Amino acid sequence: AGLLEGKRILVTGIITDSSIAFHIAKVAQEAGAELVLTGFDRMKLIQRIADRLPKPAPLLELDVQNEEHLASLADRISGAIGEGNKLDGVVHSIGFMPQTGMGVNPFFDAPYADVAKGIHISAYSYASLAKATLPIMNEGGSIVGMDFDPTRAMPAYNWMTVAKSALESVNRFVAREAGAAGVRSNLVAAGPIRTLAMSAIVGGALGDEAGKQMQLLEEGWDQRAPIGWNMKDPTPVAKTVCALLSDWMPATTGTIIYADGGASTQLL
Amino acid sequence: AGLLEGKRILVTGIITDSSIAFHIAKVAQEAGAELVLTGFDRMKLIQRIADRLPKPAPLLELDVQNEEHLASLADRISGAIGEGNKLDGVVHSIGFMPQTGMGVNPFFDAPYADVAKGIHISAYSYASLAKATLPIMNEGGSIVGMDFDPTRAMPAYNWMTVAKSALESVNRFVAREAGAAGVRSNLVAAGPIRTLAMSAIVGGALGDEAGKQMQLLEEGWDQRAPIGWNMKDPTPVAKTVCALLSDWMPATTGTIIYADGGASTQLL
Amino acid sequence: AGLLEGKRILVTGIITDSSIAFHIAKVAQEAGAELVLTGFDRMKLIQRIADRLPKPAPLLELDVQNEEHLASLADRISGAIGEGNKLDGVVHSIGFMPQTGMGVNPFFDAPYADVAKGIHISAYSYASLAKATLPIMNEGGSIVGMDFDPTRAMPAYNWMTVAKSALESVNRFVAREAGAAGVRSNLVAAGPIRTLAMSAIVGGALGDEAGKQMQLLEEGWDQRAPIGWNMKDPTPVAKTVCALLSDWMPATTGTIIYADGGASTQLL
Amino acid sequence: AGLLEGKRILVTGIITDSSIAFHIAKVAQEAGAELVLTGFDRMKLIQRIADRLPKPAPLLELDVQNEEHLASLADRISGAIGEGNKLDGVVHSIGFMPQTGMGVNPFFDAPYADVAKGIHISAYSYASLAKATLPIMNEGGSIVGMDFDPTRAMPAYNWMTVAKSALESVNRFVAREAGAAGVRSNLVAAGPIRTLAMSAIVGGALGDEAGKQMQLLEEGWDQRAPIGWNMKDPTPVAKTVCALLSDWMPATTGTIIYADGGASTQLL
Ligand SMILES: NC(=O)c1ccc[n+]([C@@H]2O[C@H](COP(=O)([O-])OP(=O)(O)OC[C@H]3O[C@@H](n4cnc5c(N)ncnc54)[C@H](O)[C@@H]3O)[C@@H](O)[C@H]2O)c1
Ligand SMILES: NC(=O)c1ccc[n+]([C@@H]2O[C@H](COP(=O)([O-])OP(=O)(O)OC[C@H]3O[C@@H](n4cnc5c(N)ncnc54)[C@H](O)[C@@H]3O)[C@@H](O)[C@H]2O)c1
Ligand SMILES: NC(=O)c1ccc[n+]([C@@H]2O[C@H](COP(=O)([O-])OP(=O)(O)OC[C@H]3O[C@@H](n4cnc5c(N)ncnc54)[C@H](O)[C@@H]3O)[C@@H](O)[C@H]2O)c1
Ligand SMILES: NC(=O)c1ccc[n+]([C@@H]2O[C@H](COP(=O)([O-])OP(=O)(O)OC[C@H]3O[C@@H](n4cnc5c(N)ncnc54)[C@H](O)[C@@H]3O)[C@@H](O)[C@H]2O)c1
Ligand SMILES: CC1(C)CCC(Cc2cc(O)c(-c3ccccc3)c(=O)[nH]2)CC1
Ligand SMILES: CC1(C)CCC(Cc2cc(O)c(-c3ccccc3)c(=O)[nH]2)CC1
Ligand SMILES: CC1(C)CCC(Cc2cc(O)c(-c3ccccc3)c(=O)[nH]2)CC1
Ligand SMILES: CC1(C)CCC(Cc2cc(O)c(-c3ccccc3)c(=O)[nH]2)CC1
Ligand SMILES: [Cl-]
Ligand SMILES: [Cl-]
Ligand SMILES: [Cl-]
Ligand SMILES: [Cl-]
Ligand code: NA
Ligand code: NA
Ligand code: NA
Ligand code: NA
Repeated sequence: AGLLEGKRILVTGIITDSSIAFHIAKVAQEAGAELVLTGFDRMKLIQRIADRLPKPAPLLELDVQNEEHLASLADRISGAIGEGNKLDGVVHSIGFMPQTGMGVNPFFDAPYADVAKGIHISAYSYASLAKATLPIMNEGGSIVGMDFDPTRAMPAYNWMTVAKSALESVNRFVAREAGAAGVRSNLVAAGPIRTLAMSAIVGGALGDEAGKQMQLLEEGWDQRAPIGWNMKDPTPVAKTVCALLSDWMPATTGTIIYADGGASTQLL
Repeated sequence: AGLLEGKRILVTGIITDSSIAFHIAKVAQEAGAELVLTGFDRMKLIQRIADRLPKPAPLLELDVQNEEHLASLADRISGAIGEGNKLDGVVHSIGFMPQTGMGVNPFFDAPYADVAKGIHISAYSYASLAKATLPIMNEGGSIVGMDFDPTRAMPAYNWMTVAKSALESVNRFVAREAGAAGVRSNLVAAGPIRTLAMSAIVGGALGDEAGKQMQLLEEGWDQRAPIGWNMKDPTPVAKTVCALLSDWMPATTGTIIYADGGASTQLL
Repeated sequence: AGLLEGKRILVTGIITDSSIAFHIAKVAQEAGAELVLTGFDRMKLIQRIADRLPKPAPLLELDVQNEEHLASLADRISGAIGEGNKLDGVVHSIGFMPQTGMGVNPFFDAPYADVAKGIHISAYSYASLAKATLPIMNEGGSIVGMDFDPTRAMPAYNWMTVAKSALESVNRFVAREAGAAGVRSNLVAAGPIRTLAMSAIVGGALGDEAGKQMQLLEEGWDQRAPIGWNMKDPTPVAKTVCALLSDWMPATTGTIIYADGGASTQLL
Repeated sequence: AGLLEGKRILVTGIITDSSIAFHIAKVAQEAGAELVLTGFDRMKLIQRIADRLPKPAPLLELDVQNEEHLASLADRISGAIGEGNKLDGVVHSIGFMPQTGMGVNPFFDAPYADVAKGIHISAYSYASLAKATLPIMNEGGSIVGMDFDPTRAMPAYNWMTVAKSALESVNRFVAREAGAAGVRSNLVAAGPIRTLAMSAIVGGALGDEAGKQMQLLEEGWDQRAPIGWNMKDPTPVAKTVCALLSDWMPATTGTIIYADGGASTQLL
């Protein structure tokens, strides 16, 4: 009798247990969903993390830059869930930008090969993921991507901002294409979440002045947010993704839902 | 064991059973909610309508232009549900614009007294409703208003578009004020819904060319919408409102969720 | 041989020489324009101010809440400039919100009569000004309003933010109606400008903490702005308004041009 | 005594005399500007087109995908205008997407190498162009890019929409970086312009149904536009770019100005 009871959902993007996708996975299972997970590169590390989830789930290798991985993905998912079953949700929780395109490096100093890799992984793969999973998706199903509001420029985020702007545009076209199968596509735009990478920045991995500066951008996010914002708590985000994966927003597609405490809606 | 299990929700705006709020009410009860209804003016007609809902609920009179009605609302809800029980959600489903400000009358020809009445009922009252209900709202509660995407000008809607632009602005401030009580505020932007008033326009009550033109605007909304749009089916909208009333979007506030088939995200 | 050479332009909203419209007027005359000025209430104070402009211009009384003033405006401009000469531009530089709706008063505590007066003067009057002036406007003419970016809620501005959200909506409809006469309509969204009223706030007329807070909001606007922002310098805003009055943006209408140093495009 | 009198302006993007950059060049020279042109690939064809301009101008080869071309660009511009002179404007009028990413090809069927080439040329090069010309730009100077409103998905434009969404994001970061030199950056979002490529589509180069369909998207653009839209007339666009290159919008940066007849501001 759970929100996602009986739903079969692909969840990409787990690498640690601070991963947003880890908590999407956890909440989805606690809501009654059966999952199929995917991981990139460190497959053994990903299996160990995934065993900490409430329930076991099949894990599949997927490098979104790998054409062969994508071509076979739907075949491998179907064997996972059964030749006759189909997915009801797909969670895109994948991002990447080399340190030349995001960090202390000047914005003009990022070579395009690096930016191009970052946009491939972070934006284009939303479309290629949808292309690879839509043939085995049910009608009324739901594809959800993870966003960080790129409406305005900001320090450090740099070319990852540009990738997110691209991802928002891709989402609207995925919505169009998925719509013919009866499948919705949306993004969830989250506030900052303290992953292990994000702590490293507080710890100084890009400079000590930055750790303070970001620690104060986070305090400013909490100040702007009318209901506050706790960056150590990804659970609100995970619940929002499950909201989109459920049957309760059945006419919403091509859009961005903000799970950020309202901070985007307040000037200061 | 439902989405709004045990939640208490004020629902405003029922006048017919084609009313959007009627279907919000019906879906919310089927999802486990217990309601307090409000109605305006034709109180006996509204009780007749309310008797057709899945479950009984108290009906309170509320003219949002009436300061006395508003001042006493929290006390009268309290007497209905008990001065120890609190509200979990509030649904604003109220709009009005005189015929001078919306329809076939030239845009420049609407007198301000008419526009001001329209904006009072349609936008300001989202703030005065929230002010009158927040004292008896629980933490984590949810306030929801009905919107019609006014980002772009359009024929006929005229000053109601301006009232909706005003309402979107009010919602962000309500979000700020409600946030201190741990209460979220959002709007749902619905596509066209065939109410009795809307059928009158197709039936010609504003010119025969407009009924055709209207009938073709609806077919183009269904064409733009990647997953389609059925204007005779308010249920998708009602479900989305309940999605926002639930506990599954706990970090979302001050925003607009589009329940329009995705039509606003597609140019053509 | 200047930007507005030979153009005739109504300029509203002069009350002091710190008024934005005073600098619009001064720049427009230096660019070659010939003006008709309007003023409200303190007519003798405004003539004293108008005498300080580079060139003489007629002053007409205009209370935008006064239907008689508006009905006669085109005739009175005609008598000023000649019933065979037409206007080339109209500058709306008018705003007002009672202290209950903007400042230190709680957002929920503004009575609607006060909000309605504020929206009448600040937003509706952009439509009624345009309706009263278009009969005597030339093809290719330009109507320009002053805006303050209300996309996001913010402290103090409160119901004036809502009036500005309303004004942006009105501008798109004015654009539609003016378009049949070959007349453009746009808004300029300016950053904070130090008027006499604005200095009063820094000087403490709404609390000492607010003056500091205000003084720091201005320093953060200058920090966000990639090219900086000098709130003691209205000249950039006046130039932008003239840019829109000229013939160099002949396909731009219904939009908002940001004269804010770029601060609205940067998150921090 | 022209709008751009004495200004030195780099203009990229001429390939035919229907090129938007051709008309930007023409209007700029007619406004009193001295130019430096750049061309890609068919250098001899570009020289012949450029000789039809009102005044001669130095032409320089520039392939924005060519690191050596970019590194030397400022050296070659300086030799062109004089070792001691500097640019006052830079016009980015460059776009490209392979036929896999824009046209009749399904959206999901575009390989990333093609999308990546299109985003390199169409979006990233706005940043690399600015990086290569800013060292020789004066304070108060202006960089202008050409945009096509990608806020909503649309048929055919497909991955070029995504590139434009990326370009809008890049523009805001270029505004940030250029701001430290005192240089503004903006985009002009134009309505459809009948280039030779665009006529080919009307002529059937991608299918006859499309030629009618686009011919009717253009008639719909003219209908939405409150002041109309003439796609055979790029002069309004060119004038708008010159508006941004002038001294008259000196506090505008990071933004998009719409030269589209107002069509983006109207729903229908
Ligand atoms: N952390 C935040 O504050 C925050 C805020 C808003 C949005 N987001 C977004 O949420 C998503 C998840 O990021 P996160 O913060 O959980 O960090 P994360 O490092 O835990 O997750 C990113 C994931 O991307 C995967 N990935 C990278 N390259 C890949 C490839 N070639 N193929 C397949 N997978 C690949 C990694 O394996 C990893 O699991 C990203 O899209 C990110 O942009 C994060
Ligand atoms: N019908 C649509 O196509 C559509 C689309 C999008 C949004 N909406 C919005 O949905 C909401 C509900 O409208 P609807 O379409 O269900 O029509 P409706 O006529 O059924 O509901 C509007 C309600 O507002 C009430 N109301 C009017 N004046 C009032 C006052 N002074 N005090 C209190 N209540 C008052 C009426 O009694 C009525 O119940 C409105 O806000 C409307 O703008 C409607
Ligand atoms: N000052 C800023 O920081 C700032 C920033 C952005 C936008 N703006 C806008 O610029 C415009 C000009 O304001 P300002 O800052 O120059 O202040 P101001 O006080 O100098 O100008 C406002 C004008 O509105 C006039 N006005 C008020 N009620 C009127 C009525 N009933 N009829 C006619 N005119 C009436 C006043 O006489 C005054 O001349 C306003 O629309 C304001 O909201 C101001
Ligand atoms: N034509 C329209 O309807 C329209 C509408 C809005 C925006 N725009 C934009 O206006 C700009 C100009 O396009 P146009 O319509 O004038 O067409 P066009 O073909 O005349 O111009 C595009 C230019 O890009 C250049 N280019 C391509 N690859 C290049 C590279 N590697 N290095 C350098 N230059 C390269 C070509 O040489 C050409 O001059 C583009 O950015 C386009 O997206 C066009
Ligand atoms: C300094 C800065 C603006 C603070 C907020 C964070 C939020 C954030 C977004 C984001 O997309 C990511 C991310 C990017 C790529 C791969 C994995 C994760 C992140 O770590 N953090 C981005 C950086
Ligand atoms: C011609 C037009 C654009 C067709 C679509 C409709 C949608 C719509 C919105 C709306 O707010 C209402 C509405 C307004 C006031 C009170 C009750 C309902 C409506 O009836 N219809 C609005 C008019
Ligand atoms: C605290 C706050 C955000 C600082 C910036 C200012 C900018 C501003 C806008 C504005 O519309 C006005 C204004 C309003 C009504 C009449 C005349 C002028 C203003 O004074 N100041 C608005 C208030
Ligand atoms: C069918 C469609 C939406 C009609 C409108 C046009 C407008 C348009 C934009 C545009 O960026 C271009 C373009 C793209 C790449 C290189 C050169 C030019 C174009 O030709 N035409 C784009 C295609
Ligand atoms: Cl590969
Ligand atoms: Cl009353
Ligand atoms: Cl009156
Ligand atoms: Cl190279
Ligand atoms: Na806060
Ligand atoms: Na459709
Ligand atoms: Na700055
Ligand atoms: Na038209």
